[PDB]
This record gives sequence, C-alpha cells and structure tokens, in this order.
Amino acid sequence: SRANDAPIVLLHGFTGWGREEMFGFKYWGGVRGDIEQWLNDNGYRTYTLAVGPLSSNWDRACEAYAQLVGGTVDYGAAHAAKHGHARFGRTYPGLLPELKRGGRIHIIAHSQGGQTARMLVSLLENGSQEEREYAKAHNVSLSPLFEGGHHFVLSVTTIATPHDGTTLVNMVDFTDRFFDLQKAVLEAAAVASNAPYTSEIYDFKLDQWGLRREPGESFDHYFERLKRSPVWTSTDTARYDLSVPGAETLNRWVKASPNTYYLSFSTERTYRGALTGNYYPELGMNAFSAIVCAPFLGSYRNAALGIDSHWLENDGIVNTISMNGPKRGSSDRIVPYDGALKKGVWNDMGTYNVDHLEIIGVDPNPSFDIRAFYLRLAEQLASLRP
Ligand SMILES: [Ca+2]
Ligand SMILES: [Zn+2]
Repeated sequence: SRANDAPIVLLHGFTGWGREEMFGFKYWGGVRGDIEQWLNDNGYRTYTLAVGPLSSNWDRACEAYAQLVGGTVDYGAAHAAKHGHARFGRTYPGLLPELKRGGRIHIIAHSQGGQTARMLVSLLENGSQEEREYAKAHNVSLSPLFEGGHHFVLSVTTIATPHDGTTLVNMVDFTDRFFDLQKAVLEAAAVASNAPYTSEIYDFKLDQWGLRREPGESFDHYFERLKRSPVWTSTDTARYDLSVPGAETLNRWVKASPNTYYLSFSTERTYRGALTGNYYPELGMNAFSAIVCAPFLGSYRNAALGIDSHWLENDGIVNTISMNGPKRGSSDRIVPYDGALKKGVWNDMGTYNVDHLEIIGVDPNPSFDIRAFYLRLAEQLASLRP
C-alpha cells in the first residue's frame, strides 16, 4: 500500500525533449505510447522535465532546479567564469510550487538523466562550496541551489544510467557516430535530419552557449556546428561526463544522500560470443545500436581505464556494469534488492533484457511489457516510507 503521495518527475538523458516538442512524440514512451500519461491515469501524479541534452550534468541540474521551483536558471558565478558561458539561462514558470512549501518528489531518470538526478540531489542537500566561496570573495549574489539544506527528493531511480561512464565515447569516430545516433532518434520520431525545418521541433536549450538552430537550418547542418562548438569541445559537457574519466570525476563529489532512496535498473541486450570474451547485439536491438555501437562496446578494452571483460556486456549504448550505481571514485554503496528498500544506498533492482531505447519505448519490443514495468515501479515508489 501507498506510504507517500510524492509526485513522480521524469528526466531524459543525452537525447530528450519536452512533451510539446517533436510534434508530441514522447521521449518517455516513444512508439509504445505516453508513460507519464499511463502513470497519471493510474493515480500516480507525474511530470516531465526537459533540459539540455548535450549540456553538462551541472548545467542540467541548474536547469532542472529552476524548472521545478520557477525562476531564471543560474549556473553559478564561479562555474560561468570557469567555463566561459552565461551565468543566467532561460526562465521557467515553475512546475511544482509545492516543493518550496515542503513537498517532495520521486525522480525517475533514464540514461545520463541518472547522473543529473544524483547531482541535483547533491546540490540541493549540500550546495557548492566553490560557488559559496566565490560569492563571498566577489560579493555577488548566490542561487539557493548552492547553499544546501533542501529536502526536495525522496527518491532517485536510474534506468540504464552510465554511473561509471560508457566506453562508447572512446570510439574512433565517436563524434560523427554520436550525432548519427541523435539523427536515428529523430528518425524514430518521424523527423528528418536533412529537412530545412522552419519551426522549433527539438530545442537543444543551449542558451548559456548562445547556440541555436536557425529557421530553415537542417539538423544535419546544425549538428556539424554543434560538433565544433564548446558543448562538444569543452569539459563542461555531456560528452565529458559520459566518459569513464568524466563519470568518475562526477562520482568523487556527487554522493548518495542518506535522506533519499536510490533505485537502479540495469539493461543488457547482448550475447557472449563463442571462442571469445566479446559481446554481440541480440536479435531485436534497435538497428542503429546493433550496427554502429554494440560491436564496439562488446569488444573494446582499455587497461589504463580498467576496461576489461566485465565491461563488454552492454545495452547498445552503455556498458551494463556501469548501471547498477556509481563505483569508480565513489563512496556510495550498492545492495541487491531484497524486498525492502533502504535509504541512502543504491538498491539494485535487477537487470532487464531490454536495450537502451527499448526501455523508454523509442524502439519496439513486443516481449517487453513497458506499461507494467513503469506501473510496477510507480507502485514501489509510492510505497516508500517518507
Ligand atoms: Ca527492438
Ligand atoms: Zn556549464
């Protein structure tokens, strides 16, 4: 039975868009339907966040915060000075004013969304010593996000998240293939990358970098510009955080809060080869991953990064070993789900035979009951003792 009434908040990874974007084709549900709607229809109040898909987890966390409580995104004076982009971003009305009145939320996060959710909790609870000290040094104002003390988040659930990074970023032509992946997802949503679209469709929300697709500019042409831009070449990027070294850097400061439940779901869609330790894409994996990404993930090793035979099982995008929780440079703990969910520790909820895009319904999989998956999850989150 239900032990809390906290609303659920959905949070995408390095692709993702708002419910009004992509002509209403939902990131959360894809070709299968509308997950937020399934949850709301079953009495589990649910919202969707949309943040910069290519931006750093820091930027995304500041965006999520302003998107949740309202106001103008503030990336911090220290951060903005360090990386050379605007301090202030777009303005939001505020999804959940109940939060500033003492409410809480469950965050369900897919892929890189799981890093963002963790970082948001870390900032909400502890703030940033670097931002606090900078503000005191320069006597500039400070966003409450950097002060600490917020109890907004009852739980965080990560699904197929690269807590320890993905070796996908180490591919020789990663840059071109990463943006081909963006185009494959567009295509899955019946949007072409070579059309000179004049209206919005997919906002990458790069306000801070002053970057935006021009009207009549195709996503092909736009992505070529993004490739050469600071959101691809700087350390303040999704690209860096997604890497094994970048993920560990994140892990060294983004820790589990003892006041928060953490759930993780892992994914695999591979088989192990015969005379090799390599892993290979299963029948049914989304075609782009099976052809472009999975062979590399299931065979790439790297001694300096500690990428060995345990890293080869994957879901087409992320190595499965990375998903149960942060471990590289992390003080967080992970325990197998044993029927009772515990605060302040990663509860490994199991591994599912579902690839990176199938789990959100963006690629079909008739044998996967995606409705039941998310309904069972919502039920578990509602049972959490406040
Ligand atoms: Ca499939
Ligand atoms: Zn930034």
